Amino acid sequence: GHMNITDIREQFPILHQQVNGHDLVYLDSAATSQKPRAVIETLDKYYNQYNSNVHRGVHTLGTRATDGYEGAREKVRKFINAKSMAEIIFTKGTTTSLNMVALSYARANLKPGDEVVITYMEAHANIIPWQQAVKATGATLKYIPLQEDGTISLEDVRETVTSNTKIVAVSHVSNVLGTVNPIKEMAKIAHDNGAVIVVDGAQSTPHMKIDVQDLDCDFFALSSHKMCGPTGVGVLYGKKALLENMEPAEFGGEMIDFVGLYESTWKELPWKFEAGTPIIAGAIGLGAAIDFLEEIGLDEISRHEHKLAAYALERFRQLDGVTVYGPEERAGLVTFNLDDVHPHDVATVLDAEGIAVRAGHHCAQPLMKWLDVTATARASFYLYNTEEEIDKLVEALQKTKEYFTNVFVDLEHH
Amino acid sequence: GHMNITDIREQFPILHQQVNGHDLVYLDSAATSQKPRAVIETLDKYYNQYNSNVHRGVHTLGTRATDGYEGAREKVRKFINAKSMAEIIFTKGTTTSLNMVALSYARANLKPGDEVVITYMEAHANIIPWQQAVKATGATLKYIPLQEDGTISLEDVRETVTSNTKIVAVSHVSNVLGTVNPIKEMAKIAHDNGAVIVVDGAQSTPHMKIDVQDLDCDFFALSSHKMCGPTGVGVLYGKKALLENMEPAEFGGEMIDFVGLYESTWKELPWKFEAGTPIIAGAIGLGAAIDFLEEIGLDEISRHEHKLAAYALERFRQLDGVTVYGPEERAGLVTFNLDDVHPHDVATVLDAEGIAVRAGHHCAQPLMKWLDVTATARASFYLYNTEEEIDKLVEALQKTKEYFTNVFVDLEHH
Ligand SMILES: Cc1ncc(COP(=O)(O)O)c(CNc2co[nH]c2=O)c1O
Ligand SMILES: Cc1ncc(COP(=O)(O)O)c(CNc2co[nH]c2=O)c1O
Repeated sequence: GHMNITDIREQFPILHQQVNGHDLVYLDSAATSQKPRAVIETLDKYYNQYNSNVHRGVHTLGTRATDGYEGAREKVRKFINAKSMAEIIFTKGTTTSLNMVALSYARANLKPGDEVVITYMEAHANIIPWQQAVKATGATLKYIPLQEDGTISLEDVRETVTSNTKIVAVSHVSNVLGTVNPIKEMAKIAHDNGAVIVVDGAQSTPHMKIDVQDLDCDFFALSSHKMCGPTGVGVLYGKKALLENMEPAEFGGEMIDFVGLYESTWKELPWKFEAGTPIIAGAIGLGAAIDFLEEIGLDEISRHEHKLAAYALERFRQLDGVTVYGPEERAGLVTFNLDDVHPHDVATVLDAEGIAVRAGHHCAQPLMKWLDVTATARASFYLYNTEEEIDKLVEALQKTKEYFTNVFVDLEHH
Repeated sequence: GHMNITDIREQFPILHQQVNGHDLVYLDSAATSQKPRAVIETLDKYYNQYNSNVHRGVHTLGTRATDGYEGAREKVRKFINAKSMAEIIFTKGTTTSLNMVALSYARANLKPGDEVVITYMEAHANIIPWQQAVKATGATLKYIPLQEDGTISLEDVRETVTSNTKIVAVSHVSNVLGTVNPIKEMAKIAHDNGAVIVVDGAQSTPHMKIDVQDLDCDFFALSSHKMCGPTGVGVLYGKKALLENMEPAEFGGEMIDFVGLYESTWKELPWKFEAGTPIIAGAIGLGAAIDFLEEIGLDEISRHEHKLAAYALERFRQLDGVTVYGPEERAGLVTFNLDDVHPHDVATVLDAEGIAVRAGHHCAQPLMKWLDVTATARASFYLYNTEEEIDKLVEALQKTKEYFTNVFVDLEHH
């Protein structure tokens, strides 16, 4: 109970506005999160006081910028409990990190007969890179089936992963079902079969503590914009032994050692995988966001979101004609559908009430077809959301149902 | 004479500080530029008022964020005089744009016997991607020789580019020599031989007007951090007909149309080449930087930098034992070396005087070996730099020479 939601909301200026005459109710944090004053003012101080190119150590502003950038790297390492800063690569997001794994590891380690194993609930960022990799290498793509409640059975994992499996790619938390996957046990299974494991942690990292040494994940991808950090920056973590043997996905300055006319040698880790001028301000702001979240406490955020999710599930079960997808035990989000109402109209009406939710396929079309739906609505929570906002959401959903029912009965009257 | 340098400097808060007790003299804009209040406050307003994920059009903040992002795209299109927004791809920088060209165009259009033609003055971002592409395709890499003053002869271009040349990759302006290359004539030559042309415009775009239709460049890469914009964002321009036939370099959400279990289809341009959540705030800030530069006028900035460069060249010629590299007609930078003093010590002493210059190889090792030097110093100018700062630079260089000469004569005395 260490968490004061009023004091937390006071740090996010964007929450204190009205939309369509109604107080803003932002329930779309799984799409992107909002930023506290700490992060915005960190970007401000960088651009106002010590912006310069990094990795030169020549003048004072350059030294300060380099110190900020590499200190943010160390902050990330501590945040996910990685062994070394050499295992922390700054990218532009989760998607780019997964693409780097698929390019530099998969396409170099896949032979005909090899298997890449994913799940039906994966977002598109954790699907199409593997599709392209197996198409380029002539390998085989396989899918772990899902249970009736949208969870993954460990026996299904043991059945799908075989001696020919080299890569198992799975999300830590589903951005649609809210499912928390058994990443540690799946990693043990993949290693038992001689495969590596690649964890999509875009949805888990902002909301729960990450320990890559306890997870024993071989790769782990995360996105800054979902965890109160700036846009356009993310992290690829990989075990140092694996990253040492992988060739770079991008080539250019800053990642080189010697450059001949036709041949070149690369820098050591992690700079081998960071070509060109890096995302300096964004990485420093991600470090600031990590400081913010850690001072609040990721366990506290997790418990707050558990309370929010249980409350939301109970209040959704109080609504007639509403279908919620996923398991009971879940992260802080609810994907649903109103009977007789397309989710786009639901979210339009909700925005008219000032409530921001997402409508569509949520970048998971195979999962949508597994759910036998064309689209869904989704309300997602974070550390600044309250139970009163969920009350507003469910009241607006009831009003939406009533409104569309009575629009139906008047046009039938005609 | 429309340019008031005092009013311009008033917009950059980072310039108004002291380093080591001396007023800051920032002459390292070729490494990275500083930002005006317009850009920083644009980022501030985004994160404070309408941050949300884009390309959904579902709630109001999302619509505002999408409008800002795509409006920044249109601003870029107008800025470089591209025909269509479909030809404007947001990347994380020039290096990534050139790597995308090398991955999606070069590696798909190079056969054994084909030629990729570059120059000795290219930065590493415009060298190593082509090295890797020709190594992957078994093609051949060739270099256009340079004149005695660091310029490129059009006859040397016609000699190097042949009927087997498919790609000519060249920088618009050298970040070391200050040379402005004849990009339009080289494009005509490359097209005459059946090749496309890829322009590295990282150093030209911030300081001179770009017209890709007059240049007739097939690809053009630029970086936001060098043109008063945020870090971690850049642009790849490509002719629409070429981009339509190129496969994506990255795969994931937002760039897809249909996603099956094993096959996928891509979005139309430009979103085909933008996977995952884009660099929303950075792109909007780049649009703000474009607004700033265009209200000042790129021709005015170019003339101011021409005045600065002529003044700096004359004052450098007044110094004994100083070697300047490159031609007389040049962009706004001076790369040089002090006799008997390593450039790292030069730049250390200069930072002790509050002057920020760069020392090293400037990501151009083949050029350094062509210059028969191991490292150089470089002072680069932008719209906020004055002639008084160049006076401070040359006075500090004279003081540095005297200091090292008399440190030499006292240790010889011993
Ligand atoms: C589980 C998961 N993986 C990967 C990604 C992609 O991350 P990015 O590269 O930073 O974009 C997302 C973002 N998912 C969503 C973005 O918008 N709505 C969403 O549900 C995600 O939720
Ligand atoms: C001509 C040229 N091309 C490409 C690049 C790479 O751009 P980036 O991807 O945004 O990093 C640079 C940056 N050149 C320099 C960066 O620092 N010092 C420099 O001289 C450049 O000057």
